[PDB]
Amino acid sequence: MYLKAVIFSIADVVLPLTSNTQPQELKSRIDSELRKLFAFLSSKGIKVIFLTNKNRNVRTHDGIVTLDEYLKRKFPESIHFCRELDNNIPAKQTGKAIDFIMAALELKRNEMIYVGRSQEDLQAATNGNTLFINATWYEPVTEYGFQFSEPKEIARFIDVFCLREQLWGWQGHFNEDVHYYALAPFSTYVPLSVGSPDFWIRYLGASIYFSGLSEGASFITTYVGHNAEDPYKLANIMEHDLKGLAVSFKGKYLKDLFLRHTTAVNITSQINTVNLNPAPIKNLITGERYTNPPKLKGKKILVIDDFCTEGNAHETARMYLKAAGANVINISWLKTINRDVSICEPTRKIRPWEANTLDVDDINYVGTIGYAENVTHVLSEKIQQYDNWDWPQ
Ligand SMILES: [Cl-]
Repeated sequence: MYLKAVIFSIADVVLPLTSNTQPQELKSRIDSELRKLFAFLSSKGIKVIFLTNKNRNVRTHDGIVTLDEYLKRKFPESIHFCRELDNNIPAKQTGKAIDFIMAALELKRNEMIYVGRSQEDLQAATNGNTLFINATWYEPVTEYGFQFSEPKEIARFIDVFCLREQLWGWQGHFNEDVHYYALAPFSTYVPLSVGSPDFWIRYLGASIYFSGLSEGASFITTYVGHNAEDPYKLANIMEHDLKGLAVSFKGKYLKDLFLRHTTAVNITSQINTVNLNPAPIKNLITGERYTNPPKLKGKKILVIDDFCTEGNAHETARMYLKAAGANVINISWLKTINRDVSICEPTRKIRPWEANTLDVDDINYVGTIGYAENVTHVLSEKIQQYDNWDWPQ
């Protein structure tokens, strides 16, 4: 119900462009795997679209053909929007080609995703605010993650994360500025070991995008561990993939927006040990840091953490980001079952870019986002299905 069409670009996706010397076995393999992918999408009622600029000629064993008759011969269950053949199609890098497809097929923006590799296609999808699916089977990418190394991975992403009705296992709201989402419920019997980076970034990407949560998001960030001596264990493992998801949302990932200045249950323990970094890394390739604090006023920011139990961590993140004027979304991989989230607001003013020390009495507990009333009416099974996924019959 969420995904209704997949747009495919050509360059280094359907046909290798950058390098004419791809292994000859590879191109035939990719052609075979792409037929499986398109038949899979057809099997689910999902439309296959090719979006191209030129009806270029394609060297074949039999001779040269046009791109149109190449695609219709090799992948007949398809819709070819070729700008050279139809002046009504706008230039793709402006993102307006997305709006065209939306109207032509009567589809919403986030009922579509965009498979591509070239920077031109990355622009076309992100300028169109459509989720980018970076295909890297012909041309590798080393700068960031959230990649799809072969067509099968796109089918795995769709089947596992994009077809179910329930994108969030738990979600709740309070006032107008408190918004909590969690992918799956969690329960344990003790006081990456669950899943894998690619599993969690793909889970996040799908649920965030198809629920509509990514609309207007400017920033993605993670929280900090309790240990001042090692506060970025999660961010460090997830950095590569979060960089890629931010590129795909056309947002910016701030790895070190939160500082744990002291090692850290009353929520004061979190508030009194963290603050916003006035100079986080602006250029994750260089390590170049902001010259002035990031402008968070009026900006939507997605705060990602692994576990949400009673909300002490997320509420501290929200408190600091709210004090700096941001609009905050609190997202979690896992929500502990039968534990309520206590929502808090500070009585005294917060200095968000430096350390604060609040009393117990400086906390106003204003409400609760209970568990049983916010569950969407299994993680074990989802990881197994993803880890063991293969083409169906
Ligand atoms: Cl093209």
